[PDB]
Amino acid sequence: ADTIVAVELDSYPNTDIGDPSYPHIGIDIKSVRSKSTARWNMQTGKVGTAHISYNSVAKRLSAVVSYTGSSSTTVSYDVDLNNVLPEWVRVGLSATTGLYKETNTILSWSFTSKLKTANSLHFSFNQFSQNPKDLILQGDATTDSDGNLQLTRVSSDGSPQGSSVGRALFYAPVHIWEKSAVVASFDATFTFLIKSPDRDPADGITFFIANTDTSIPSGSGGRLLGLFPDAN
Amino acid sequence: ADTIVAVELDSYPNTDIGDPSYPHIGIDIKSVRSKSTARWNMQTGKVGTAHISYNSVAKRLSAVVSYTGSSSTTVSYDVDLNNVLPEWVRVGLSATTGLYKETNTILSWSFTSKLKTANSLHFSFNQFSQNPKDLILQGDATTDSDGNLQLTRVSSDGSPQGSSVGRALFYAPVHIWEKSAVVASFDATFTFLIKSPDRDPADGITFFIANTDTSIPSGSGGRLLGLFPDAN
Amino acid sequence: ADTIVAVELDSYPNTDIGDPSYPHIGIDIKSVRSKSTARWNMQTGKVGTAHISYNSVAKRLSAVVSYTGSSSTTVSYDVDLNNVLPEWVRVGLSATTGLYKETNTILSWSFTSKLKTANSLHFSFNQFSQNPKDLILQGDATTDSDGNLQLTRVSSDGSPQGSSVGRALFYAPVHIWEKSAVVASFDATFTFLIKSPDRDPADGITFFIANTDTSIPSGSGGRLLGLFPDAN
Amino acid sequence: ADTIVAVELDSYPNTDIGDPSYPHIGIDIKSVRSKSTARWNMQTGKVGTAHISYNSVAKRLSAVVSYTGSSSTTVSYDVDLNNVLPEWVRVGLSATTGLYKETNTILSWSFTSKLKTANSLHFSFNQFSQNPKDLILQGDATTDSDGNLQLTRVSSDGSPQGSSVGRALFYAPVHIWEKSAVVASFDATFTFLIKSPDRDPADGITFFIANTDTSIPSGSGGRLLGLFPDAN
Ligand SMILES: [Ca+2]
Ligand SMILES: [Ca+2]
Ligand SMILES: [Ca+2]
Ligand SMILES: [Ca+2]
Ligand SMILES: [Mn+2]
Ligand SMILES: [Mn+2]
Ligand SMILES: [Mn+2]
Ligand SMILES: [Mn+2]
Repeated sequence: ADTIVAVELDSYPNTDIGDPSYPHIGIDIKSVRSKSTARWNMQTGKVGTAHISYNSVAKRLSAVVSYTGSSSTTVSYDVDLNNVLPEWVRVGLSATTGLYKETNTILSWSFTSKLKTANSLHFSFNQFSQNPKDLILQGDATTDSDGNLQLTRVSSDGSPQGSSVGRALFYAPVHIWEKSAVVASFDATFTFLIKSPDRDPADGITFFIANTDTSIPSGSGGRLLGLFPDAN
Repeated sequence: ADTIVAVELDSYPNTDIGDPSYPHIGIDIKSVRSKSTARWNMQTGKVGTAHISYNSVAKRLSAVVSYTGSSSTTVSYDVDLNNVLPEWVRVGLSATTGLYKETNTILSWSFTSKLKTANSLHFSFNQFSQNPKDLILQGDATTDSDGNLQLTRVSSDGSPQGSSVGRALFYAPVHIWEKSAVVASFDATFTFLIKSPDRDPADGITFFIANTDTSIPSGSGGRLLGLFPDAN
Repeated sequence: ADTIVAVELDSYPNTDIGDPSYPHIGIDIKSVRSKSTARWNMQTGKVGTAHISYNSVAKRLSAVVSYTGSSSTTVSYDVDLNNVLPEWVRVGLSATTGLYKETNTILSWSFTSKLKTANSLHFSFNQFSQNPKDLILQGDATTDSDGNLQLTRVSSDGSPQGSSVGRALFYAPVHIWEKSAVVASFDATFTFLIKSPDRDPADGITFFIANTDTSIPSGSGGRLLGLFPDAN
Repeated sequence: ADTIVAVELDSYPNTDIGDPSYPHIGIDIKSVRSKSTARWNMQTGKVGTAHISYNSVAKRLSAVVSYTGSSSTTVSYDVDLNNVLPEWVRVGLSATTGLYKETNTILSWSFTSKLKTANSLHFSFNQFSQNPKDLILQGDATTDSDGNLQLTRVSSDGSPQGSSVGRALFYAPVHIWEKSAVVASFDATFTFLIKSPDRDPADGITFFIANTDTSIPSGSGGRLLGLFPDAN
């Protein structure tokens, strides 16, 4: 199966699969059952920023999510990503809706990888083109006329649909480690719009890094954030 | 056929196809017969730096080549690259040897594309990995144990072979223009090592931008820098 | 006196000092009488973006100004900035109001300088702190509680005042050229808000580069954009 | 007194002031007595690279030092730099020689600061100009004709002198934190040449961040790395 390292903005507490009992952000290391989590004060309808960062000396993966005039949620986990992930990866964004739903809109996505022996890859998407040839679009993910990436299905009045799933990987494989490396790092930012007619929107959004040929595993919908085939 | 925009470091004057009568750098716009050229004082055996730059307001494509303690060669041509190239391109490096030869070694390759409506792609290769999955290697181009990209054939004592050709494109398509754009730019740097047992080394090296599915055209060897099927 | 190279967003046609008879953008080379200009469709009240760029091989200084859903204004002038400016400079933003007025609000300011022999300086101000120790504030320029730089005077209901002038230079001197250089470039972006209760707002805004100890020259108010002591 | 956060490449074990009994790298938090250290296999005469990095979510300051074909030394310390340093700082490089000596040559210095509410400052010095107006040179630090910064005294045959001290701060104050910040980070790289006719060279080199008006404290020579007035 795929190897997944992901940072989840889980809008729906699925307490049956070990989620805390509130909307949380979390760090997922080969399982949907976050290695660590923090409580997230979700402001649905408001534009949120997420930042993710990691270097291989500190070996502490950390994320932060905020909105204008809101306090932030931060989470960190100590892990060495070379003991988890292959040397070549594809990075991407995943989202799902389930029986309950939301718009999983991405307004901007930026990413930096650095590998010293300095090699680097950077990309910055501030408006997603109508045909983004440097993206791999998986499942229901599309771009739209406002230059937004819609990870999960919406209808043409911008109403979100349920039981949906989608992802966007950067086209190019990213080299995040090698034998002779001295130090690797990456950073990642996306802005996002989560809108929902539901009291409790679902299911969330992730930034994620994976084996290069990653794909939406069978059965990974709703709570599994198009990421895992099961909640082990 | 492919659409080529290229910056040539032509080590061999092929005066039969309109090259000036000396080693030159040149700007090629859909033909090997440079739109403009300048004389290049080649120092074979020495590490050279080339820089290429362009923005769509100035609409002046310009390049500069130097070595330590050498004077530089600069060349520029006025052209609008949106009237020449498609909106999505692949960027790359090409080189050939012919009846006469050289090592076409690339020690570093870096590239920045910017598209304002800001979108950007950056990459920086300072040591080319043994299996560069973010490169498309075409013809005889390979990487080697020093972390160099060898565009054209060498033997294991580093001796160059003749009648050779190779290219390296960045894996990801680059978005260099769109309908609604305000301004696009790109920059490009490579360092290179040209070594030759011959009095007059051949044939040269280019940085080049092309239609996304570009490939070494039939018959493009030696003087045609793996770029064009003919010298029209 | 100071040596000024500036890019003007001149909201007020001062036809008595050679301005075209409409709102224009222009490139100023040691004089307020732009070396070249283009017509600018000003949308007062709307957030505008300006981009400026230059490299010393092309030797073409160019600028572009746009707003969302507006067409852009572009201008370029061929000049070698090493034959004009010293090797060490301070870069900054200037604005004035005169008998007629506007808010000269800067929402973001970013700048990149590159000097190859690669040396570089970058800065990016997206919200201007309440006490910006890396800025030199000249004349009436201040920052405000929204994290905006107000180049020219406003009152606390955001109403602009007339006969005003201000500038913001980056604290650090920027090295834009040297003897042994192969190639220098710079880029600059600011976003701005021009609001006015007047039919014809005045006087404008500039990005500018100058001798390191530059200061608001005596008499440089209104139409002289806090830049020149006279309109020669 | 100054507030110092520093990363030391301590070439001389001063076991009388709590240094481990070998050449070490270390993280100094308001004292020369490193909060944490690691053993450093010094290769005097060889060009070394040091990298330093930090973000305020992970709150783990970490450094790595290597040379070509050498294994690396890495060190990390958990600390929140907002509970230690002011909001505005100057960053710099310090070095000393003592009764024993070395050349403290810096071939390149690069630095990135990022502050999200994104503000950023970057600089990259690959050859230090003969008169670096964007540097504050303190004590014996000068630049030289090879475009190297010599932190500590050398004579004109490149022989190092003893009992010396010098520093180089970036001219501009750096904004590394504020009240409303979501996340701050910085990164820093320098390359260095330590040469010595002595069996046991002294005293070392640091990258350091400090109150904005920092200066070489009285008595801070040799083992105190021009950083602290005493070894408390
Ligand atoms: Ca969940
Ligand atoms: Ca030729
Ligand atoms: Ca005017
Ligand atoms: Ca010591
Ligand atoms: Mn969860
Ligand atoms: Mn030619
Ligand atoms: Mn004018
Ligand atoms: Mn020590």
